Amino acid sequence: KKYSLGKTLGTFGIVCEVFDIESGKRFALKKVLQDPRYKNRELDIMKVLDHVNIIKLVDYFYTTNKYLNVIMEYVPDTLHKVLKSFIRSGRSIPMNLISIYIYQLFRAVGFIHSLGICHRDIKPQNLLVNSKDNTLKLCDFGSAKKLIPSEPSVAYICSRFYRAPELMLGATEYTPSIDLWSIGCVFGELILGKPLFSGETSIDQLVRIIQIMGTPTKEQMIRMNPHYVRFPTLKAKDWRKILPEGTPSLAIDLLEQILRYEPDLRINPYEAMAHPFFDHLRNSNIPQLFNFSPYELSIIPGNVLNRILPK
Amino acid sequence: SKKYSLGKTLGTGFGIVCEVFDIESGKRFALKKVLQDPRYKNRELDIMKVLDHVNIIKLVDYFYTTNKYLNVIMEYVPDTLHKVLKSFIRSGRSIPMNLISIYIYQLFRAVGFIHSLGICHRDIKPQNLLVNSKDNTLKLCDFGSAKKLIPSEPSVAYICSRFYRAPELMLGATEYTPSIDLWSIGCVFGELILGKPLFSGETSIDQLVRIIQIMGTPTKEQMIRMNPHYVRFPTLKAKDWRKILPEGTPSLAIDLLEQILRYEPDLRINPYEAMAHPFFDHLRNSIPQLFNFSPYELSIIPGNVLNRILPK
Ligand SMILES: O=C1N=c2ccccc2=C1c1[nH]c2ccccc2c1NOCC[C@H](O)CO
Ligand SMILES: O=C1N=c2ccccc2=C1c1[nH]c2ccccc2c1NOCC[C@H](O)CO
Repeated sequence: KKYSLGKTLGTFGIVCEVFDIESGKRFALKKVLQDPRYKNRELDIMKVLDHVNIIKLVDYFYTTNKYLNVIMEYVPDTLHKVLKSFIRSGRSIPMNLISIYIYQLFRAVGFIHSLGICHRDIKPQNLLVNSKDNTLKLCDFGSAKKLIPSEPSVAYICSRFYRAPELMLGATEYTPSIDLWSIGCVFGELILGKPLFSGETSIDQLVRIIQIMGTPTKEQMIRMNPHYVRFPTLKAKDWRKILPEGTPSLAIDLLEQILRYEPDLRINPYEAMAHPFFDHLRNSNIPQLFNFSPYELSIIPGNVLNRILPK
Repeated sequence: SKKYSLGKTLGTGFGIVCEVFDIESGKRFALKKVLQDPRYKNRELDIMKVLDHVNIIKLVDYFYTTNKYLNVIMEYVPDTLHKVLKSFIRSGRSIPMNLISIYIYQLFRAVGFIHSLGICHRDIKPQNLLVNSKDNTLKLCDFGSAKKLIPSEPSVAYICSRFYRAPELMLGATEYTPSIDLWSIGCVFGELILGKPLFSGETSIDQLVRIIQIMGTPTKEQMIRMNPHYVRFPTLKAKDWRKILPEGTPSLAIDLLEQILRYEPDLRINPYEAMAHPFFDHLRNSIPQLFNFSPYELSIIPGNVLNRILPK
C-alpha cells in the first residue's frame, strides 16, 4: 500500500520503479520469490553498503507464494544506455567523461573490497548514471558474495564479456581481483565502442583474450589457477593497435595496469585513482570525487591518499 | 533467526524484550519480539527506521518468525536510569548534580531531535532512559508508544500512565503537542533531585491534585491552553520548589525546573534553548560526547542558540 507501482525495469524476480505514497520520492523495488525460512544473501549484503557511489538500501518487507520486496535508492539511467546512444549518434564518449565514470567505479569497488565483498557481475547494465551530475552508482548485488579467503568457492560463474580469465579456467580460489578485470573490460568498451572479448563459451572467450594479450606463461597459469594445460603460442599485441586511432597514452597505460593475467598484480582501486590518467580531474560536469567518509579515510593508505587528492 | 542467540529477558511488555547475540560478529543487541500481522504496517518499526542520533537507540536489523512475530534488533545499552536512581537511594546518597546535568542534557538533545521530525515519545520515564556507566552516555529507547503528531489532525485521549503525563493529558486533551515530552523531562529531572517522583497517584484526578498542591491552581487562561474543550477546582497558591526539594539544591537547578514545568504547553522551555540554559554552564566551562552535532542537527538549531550551547 505504501508503494505505488511504476514501470518495469527488468526481470528469481522482477525490478520496478515505485513511489513512496507519503514522501512522493521515487525508489527501485526488487521483488524476489523467497522462503522466510532461509536468509536472503542479497538483502544481507545490501544492509552493509553505505557509500556515495553505491546504491543504498532504503526499506524491505514481505508479501503475497511468498516474496521479499527490497526498496533501494534510484538513479535514472544505465551506462549501457549512454554507451549505446553514443554509438547511435556516431561519436565517441569524451575521454573526460569516461574518466569521470571510471574513477567513481574504482571508488565503489575499493569500498566493497575493504569489506571482503565481491560483486562478480560488474557490467554497463549494472552501472547507474545520472545525466545531471555524471554521478555513477554500482547496483544489483544479487550475484555478489563475501569471499572468505580461507575457503574455496565452487566454479559456477558463466557470463559474456566481463569475466576474469581465472573464472574461465575454473578457478576455485579466485579473489575480489576478479572485479578489477571487469572494470578493465568496461573501461575498454567505453573507449572502443564495443566489447573487448566476445564469445559464447569459456574457450571462445579465452581464445579472444589470448588473441590480444598473448598466450599466458606457465607462471601466469598457476597464478590464475594452480589446479589446471596447453594453447598455441601467440605474442601479445599493443593496445594502441587495437583501440581507435585517437586514444590518449595515459588511457592505455592505465588499461595496461588493469588487464593483467596475474590476479594479484592488477592495480589496486585507490592506486588507480592516484594514476596520472585522472590528473585532469584533480586539476578541478563533475560530481563529488573527494568527499571521503571517515571510513574511507581509515582505509586509504597515506602515500596513496596524497596522490589521489588535489594540491 | 539463526543469526541471533538468546538472550536474558529484559521485560515482557504485545511481546517480549531480550538480550541477543550476533553469532557472526559477537556483538550484543536488544531484541523486541511482538505479535504482528504481516497484513498491516507496524508503527514502531516505521519510527525506528528514521531515528539516527547519538542519544537515541538505533535500529539494527528486523525479520519475521513463527502466530506470526516481528523481530526488532536494536542498539544495546547495559543499564537504565531507573536502576541508577534506585541504587543511589539504597546507598543513602543523592545523585551528584554534576552527574544529573550530564543525563538531562543528553535527554534534551534526544528530544530536540525527535521533535524536529514531529515525532513525540509519549512515555518518557527512567525505565526508558538507558545509561552506560563507562561513559555516562544516556539513550532514549522503546518507541512502542511513540507517534508522529500531525498538527492539523486531532488525536484521541487514551494515554493513561503514572507519574510522568502532562497535565493536558490528565485533562483529556485532543490537540496535545510534542510539548508533552518536555513535561515528562521536567518530572524526571525533578525526581533525580528529590529522591522520589514529583506527582504520584493512581487516577487522573489524583495526579492533577498533586500537581495543583505544589504548583497552584491553574488560571482560566491556563485551562484553555491545556484543553479548550474543558470546570472548577479549589483555589490553591503555588508553593516554592525551594521548600519542596532537598536543603542543598542549587538555584540554577530550580530555575531550569521552573522553565520546564509550566502549565501552558506552548511556554515550556524548548530543548535547544534548555541546553543553552546557564545550569549547563559547568559542562561548557569544563563526561560523554555533548557537542558533536550532526550535519542535520546543525541545520535546525538556530544561530544565536547554537553559540550559547557551545563552549567559548
Ligand atoms: O536505480 C536502480 N536501483 C537498482 C537496484 C537494483 C537493481 C536495479 C536498480 C536500478 C535501476 N535504475 C535504472 C534506471 C534506468 C534503467 C534501469 C534501471 C535499473 N535497473 O535495471 C534493471 C535490472 C536488470 O535486471 C540488470 O541491472
Ligand atoms: O538496550 C536496550 N535497547 C532497547 C530497545 C528497546 C527496548 C529496550 C532496550 C534496551 C534495554 N537495555 C537494558 C539494560 C538493562 C535493563 C533493561 C534494558 C533494556 N530494556 O529492558 C526493557 C525496557 C523496560 O521499559 C525497562 O525495564
